Amino acid sequence: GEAHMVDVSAKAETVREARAEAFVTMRSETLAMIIDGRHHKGDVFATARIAGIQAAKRTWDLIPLCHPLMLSKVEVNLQAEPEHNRVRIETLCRLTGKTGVEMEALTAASVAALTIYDMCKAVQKDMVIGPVRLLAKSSGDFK
Amino acid sequence: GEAHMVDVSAKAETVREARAEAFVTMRSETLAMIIDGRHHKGDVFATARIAGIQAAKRTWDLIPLCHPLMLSKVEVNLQAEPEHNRVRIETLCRLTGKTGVEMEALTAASVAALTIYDMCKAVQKDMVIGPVRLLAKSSGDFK
Amino acid sequence: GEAHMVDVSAKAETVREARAEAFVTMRSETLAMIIDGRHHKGDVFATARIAGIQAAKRTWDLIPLCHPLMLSKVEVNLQAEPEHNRVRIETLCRLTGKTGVEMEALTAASVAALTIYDMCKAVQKDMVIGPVRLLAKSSGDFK
Amino acid sequence: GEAHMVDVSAKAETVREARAEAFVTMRSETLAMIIDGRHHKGDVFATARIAGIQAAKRTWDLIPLCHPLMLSKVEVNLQAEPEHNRVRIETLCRLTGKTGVEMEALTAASVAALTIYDMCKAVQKDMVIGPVRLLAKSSGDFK
Amino acid sequence: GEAHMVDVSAKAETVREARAEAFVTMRSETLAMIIDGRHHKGDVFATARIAGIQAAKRTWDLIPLCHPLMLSKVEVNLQAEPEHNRVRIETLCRLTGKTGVEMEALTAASVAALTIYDMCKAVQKDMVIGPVRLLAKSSGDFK
Amino acid sequence: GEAHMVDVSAKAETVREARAEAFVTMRSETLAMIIDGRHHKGDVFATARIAGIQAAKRTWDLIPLCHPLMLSKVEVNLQAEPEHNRVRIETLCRLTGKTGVEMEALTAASVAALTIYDMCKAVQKDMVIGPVRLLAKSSGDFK
Repeated sequence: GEAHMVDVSAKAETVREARAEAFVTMRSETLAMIIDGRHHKGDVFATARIAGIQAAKRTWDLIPLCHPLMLSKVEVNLQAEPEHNRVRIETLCRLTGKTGVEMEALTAASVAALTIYDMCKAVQKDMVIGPVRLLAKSSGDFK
Repeated sequence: GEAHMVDVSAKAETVREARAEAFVTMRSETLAMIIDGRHHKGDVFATARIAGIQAAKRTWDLIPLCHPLMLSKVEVNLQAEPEHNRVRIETLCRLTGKTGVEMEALTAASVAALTIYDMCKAVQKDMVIGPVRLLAKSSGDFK
Repeated sequence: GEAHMVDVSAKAETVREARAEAFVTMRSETLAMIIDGRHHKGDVFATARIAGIQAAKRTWDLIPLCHPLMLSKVEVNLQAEPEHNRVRIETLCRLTGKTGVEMEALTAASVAALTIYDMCKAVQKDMVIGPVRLLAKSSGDFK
Repeated sequence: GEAHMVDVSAKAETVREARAEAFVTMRSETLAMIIDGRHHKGDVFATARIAGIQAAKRTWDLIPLCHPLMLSKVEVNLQAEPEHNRVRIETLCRLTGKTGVEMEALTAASVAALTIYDMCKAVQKDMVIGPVRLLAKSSGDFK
Repeated sequence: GEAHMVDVSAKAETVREARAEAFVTMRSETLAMIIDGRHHKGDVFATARIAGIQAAKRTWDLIPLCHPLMLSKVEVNLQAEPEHNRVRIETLCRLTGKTGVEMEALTAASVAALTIYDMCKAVQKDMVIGPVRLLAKSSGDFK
Repeated sequence: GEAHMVDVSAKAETVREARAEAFVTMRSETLAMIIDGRHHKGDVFATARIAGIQAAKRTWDLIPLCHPLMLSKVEVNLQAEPEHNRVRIETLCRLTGKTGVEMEALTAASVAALTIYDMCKAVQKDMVIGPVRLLAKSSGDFK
């Protein structure tokens, strides 16, 4: 009746992959400062990218019932969308194994988004993170 | 022109606090299973609560330019909202120091939300996390 | 003449498993509070279970000469034994590899036991942890 | 009704300290090898000492509801007791703060004991760890 | 006769600081690629900077007898020196406490240097890291 | 144009290995104290050895674009060289996989060197670490 992860012993090896997205909504001046170049913290996108990559590799340590796993590839892409007053985060994780990497992609997108928040905090106190969701995973889902 | 955290030496000691919220939107059956009792993973809320608390304490390790800090109190509350087909997460962090704890509260809410996602994954592939935002921080902001 | 781990290169892949047990001895009132429901800290068993699972995954980081390894399954079961004024912890770890998982099962049982201690500390200052030992490992040993 | 750590804000600063003990019981040949000098793994005591010290500093990360805290001193002492076919572990933790360090001393003793187990595993499959308990903490308790 | 850290209880609070330097020597083409812009890995300096900052905060976890400590400021500066076929790393750590931060500055410089190495590996197999040393610490030393 | 690790999916499995070296230069009295036996910190070599081994296993967490990987063997050897007023560190890492272990060997040598520095700090303020470089990796390079 309480937490207990599932066995992945008999699941066979395969090429797994997943992609997620995240958004940080902010004021025009706030985003403008990211493009211009930046807040007193430094390179916003570069720092969020690295944070997201490191976080993906530590997903097994942050999510109690996830399994550790040898990530073969992690990508974090950031794109300013001034027309929407926000930043778009897209992530990609891949590996050869049994277990999929949906949580690793979601975690990398979430932590990238938190890092953008951190670097812009002083300038705006009501930035909103979301939505955060899967785009594709690999039957399976795609986008 | 690149990442460089700010000095907190001369900032004085004070009682800092911050509260954040997060939501995980899902299908009725999915939420119903959390209330009933649960998915094959186990106690959803109890596991998300612990994940969120542990994550708050590791915020300095996940967010590159955050400073380590002696958290005096962390709370993660979860509440099923069947009328909205979603789960509400509310967090609270507190400590006596100079630096505020806005990122710790946000990170605990985000990781709690990721853990709910993880425990329900198998049942629904299009759950959405968000919004994720501050409610209060302590001038300052309140809610 | 000093620390140096052994090579596991030529060892072949196999289905490894191990089970351990641990006990926390306490006063009747202390255990009664775990059953009733609880100390001011919260759900004792649920929290000890998660701690134990997370600890098993970090065994390679806590024990200097252990090797990192892709755990396929970790279980932590807790059972109140009022007739003996104590809590029984039983763990199970499994994976497909060369290296066995005796230390992972032992570490998960030890940390679960420490967490029970932590949640009950205020109520009793002389709780005792032990014994802590293997039950089964997989020639090999069984119980 | 679920996990929630207590607030340590208003608790005042003080000199805290705690001592714990742990024992690993084994066969004469096994202990003899520790004294002689050692198993194929290397210096048993030296490795267990370091593991225990590092573990004490990470107690806040292993025990969900513990608070992080600036340890000012950690000691791990090991002593072969051939007359009892076992190893005795005694630990000491100290710091200036509000929160006591009972869990840090207990965790350092437990991980030291696990490391002794690890280094001797191959030679004996039924070593037993325990008891593990406090000796002193600082009203308070003493020994 | 074995590892045992010293007590920092009675040491008084003060403003501590330390600066270190590190160098990575390489071929002209290799450095040229860092300036131009880069290897297939990405922004070399930006990534080394973040790695170094994160590493400084984890020094207590990497160096067995160091004490954890609330860093108030960490800086990692990188500068291409084409005239010497190498990269210069300069770091700065600061905090208010008893314990100095010489190891944190040295560790941030070392890990920054390792990250530069990592990003350029494929292009040159004989890059050399060093020297790595203190410049200033705060009696005390200066440069 | 920013950090992005490469895919290791299609790379095939092989026996990888790498060796690195590091040196810590110091005064005769300082080295003499390591040989004699030691500083107030304890066993210098034994502590540096363990630090280096643990660090190798955490290389993926310290170097942003490295991939996690199941180390099958890590060795850290230390040798006093009184004729040169310095300590020589030689490391060896090995595993069966696609990715090589050059960074793991380099990181273990660097952290071993930092630990020697830490244990001798009080006695000499101008010790120098370096050079730090590969000796062999496995076409490939050898020494």
